[PDB]
Amino acid sequence: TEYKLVVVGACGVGKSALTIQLIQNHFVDEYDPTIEDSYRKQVVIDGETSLLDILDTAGQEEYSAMRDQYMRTGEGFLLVFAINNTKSFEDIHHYREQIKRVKDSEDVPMVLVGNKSDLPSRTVDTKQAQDLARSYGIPFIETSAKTRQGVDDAFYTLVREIRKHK
Amino acid sequence: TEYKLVVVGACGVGKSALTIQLIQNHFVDEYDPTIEDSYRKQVVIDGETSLLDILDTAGQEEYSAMRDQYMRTGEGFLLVFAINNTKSFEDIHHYREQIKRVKDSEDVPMVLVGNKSDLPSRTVDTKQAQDLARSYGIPFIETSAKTRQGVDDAFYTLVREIRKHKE
Ligand SMILES: *[C@@H](CN)C(=O)N1CCN(c2ncnc3c(F)c(-c4c(C)ccc5[nH]ncc45)c(Cl)cc23)CC1
Ligand SMILES: *[C@H](CN)C(=O)N1CCN(c2ncnc3c(F)c(-c4c(C)ccc5[nH]ncc45)c(Cl)cc23)CC1
Ligand SMILES: Nc1nc2c(ncn2[C@@H]2O[C@H](COP(=O)(O)OP(=O)(O)O)[C@@H](O)[C@H]2O)c(=O)[nH]1
Ligand SMILES: Nc1nc2c(ncn2[C@@H]2O[C@H](COP(=O)(O)OP(=O)(O)O)[C@@H](O)[C@H]2O)c(=O)[nH]1
Ligand SMILES: [Ca+2]
Ligand SMILES: [Ca+2]
Ligand SMILES: [Ca+2]
Ligand SMILES: [Ca+2]
Ligand SMILES: [Ca+2]
Ligand SMILES: [Ca+2]
Repeated sequence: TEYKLVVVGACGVGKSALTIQLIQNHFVDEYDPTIEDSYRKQVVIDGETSLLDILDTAGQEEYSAMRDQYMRTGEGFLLVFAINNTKSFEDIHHYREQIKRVKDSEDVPMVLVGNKSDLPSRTVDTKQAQDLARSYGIPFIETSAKTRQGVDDAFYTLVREIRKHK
Repeated sequence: TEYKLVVVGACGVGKSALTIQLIQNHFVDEYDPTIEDSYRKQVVIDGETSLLDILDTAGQEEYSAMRDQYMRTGEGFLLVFAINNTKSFEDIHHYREQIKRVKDSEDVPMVLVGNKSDLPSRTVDTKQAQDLARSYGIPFIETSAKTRQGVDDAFYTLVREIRKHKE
C-alpha cells in the first residue's frame, strides 16, 4: 500500500528540513529553496506497513492547470506553519482552500503542523492552532525539525488520517 | 458595448465606498461588509458610451466552483488596496493570481487602485505601487472615495483597458 503525501506551507516554515529529518535523520540548515523533490520511505505505523511517496513542495506563488492536476494526486497533506511566523499560520487557511479546490472539495486527509517548536520566539499560540485544527476536523502536531521533536509523529499521524479516510 | 467590472481587494480597503461614490455620488463612513451587489451605470468615455455592470465583491475567504464561474463573468478587475494598510497591498498579488486562474489568462484587463489617498498616514510608497503595476503591465490610479479624487478615473481607466483588450 503506497500513499502520496504532500508537504505544503509558506516559504521558510521548515518543509524541507522536516522531510529530510524524516528520510535521512539529520537537520539541514538553509536548504536550497528551489529544490522540489519526492522522497520514498517504508514505515510501520500501528503495526501495519505502508510505503510513502513524499513530495516536498517548492516554487513560486502562482497557479496553473498542470499544478492543480499534480496536487490533485496527493492523498494527504501536511499543512506546515512556523510558530514564530504569524503570516505562515494565517496562510494555512489558503492552503486548505486550494487543496480542497483541486480535489473537488473532498474531506482531504490533512494534519496541521506547528514547526520550529524549539524556538523561544513564539508568535502563534498553541491554543490558536488547536482551535484551528478543531474547526477543520484534523489533528495538530507540534514539531521541531532541528531537535526531531514530533517529526515521525507528524508524518505517521497523516498516514493514520489517510487510512481512516480510505 | 456592455462591460462587467469587478471590484476586489482586502476587507476595509474601500471597495464599497468607491463603488457607491461612482454610482450615487456620496461617501459612506460605514457600509455592511456582507453586502455584495451589482450596480449599473451608463457612461461616456473617450467619446464612446458604455454600459457598466459593477460587481462590488464581499464575503468570505473561500473558494467555490460557482464562485469561480461568477468571477469568470468579469471583463475587468479593480485591484484595490488602502495606502495605509501594508497587508492589503501585499494581498494584491493573491487577488491577481486568482483572477488569472479563473480567466485562464495573464492579459486580463486590470487597474491597480491605491485608495484612501486623502489620509496622511501613508504606509505604501507610491513608487512601490507604480513599480508593481509596471511589472503587471497595468495602470495604477490613486483614489480617495472620501474626496472623490480619482474615482471616476479608476473606473474609466479600467474601461479603456477592456476596450484595448477586446480589439
Ligand atoms: C514563499 C515565496 N516564494 C512562499 O510563501 N510560497 C508559498 C507557496 N509555495 C508553493 N510551492 C510549491 N507548490 C505550491 C502549490 F502547489 C500550491 C497549490 C496547492 C496547495 C493546491 C493547488 C494548487 N494549484 N497551483 C498551486 C497549488 C500552493 Cl498554494 C503553494 C505552493 C511556496 C512559495
Ligand atoms: C477580510 C478579512 N481580512 C478580507 O480580507 N477578505 C478577503 C477578500 N474576500 C473576498 N470576498 C468576496 N469575494 C472574493 C473573491 F471572489 C475572491 C476571488 C478572486 C479575486 C478571483 C477568483 C476567485 N474565485 N473564487 C473566489 C475568487 C477572493 Cl481571492 C476574495 C474574495 C473575503 C474577505
Ligand atoms: N530552529 C529551527 N529552525 C528550522 C526548523 N525547521 C527548519 N528550520 C530552519 O528554517 C529555515 C527554513 O527551513 P526550510 O526547510 O528551508 O523551509 P522550507 O522553505 O519550508 O522548505 C532553515 O534555515 C532551516 O534551518 C526547526 O524546526 N527549528
Ligand atoms: N479616509 C478615507 N476612508 C475610506 C475611504 N474609502 C473607504 N473608507 C473608509 O474605510 C472603511 C471601509 O470602507 P468600505 O467601503 O466598507 O471597504 P470594503 O470592505 O473594501 O468594501 C469605511 O469606514 C469607509 O468610510 C477613503 O478613500 N478615505
Ligand atoms: Ca524547501
Ligand atoms: Ca477529520
Ligand atoms: Ca460584456
Ligand atoms: Ca464592502
Ligand atoms: Ca467550503
Ligand atoms: Ca497590459
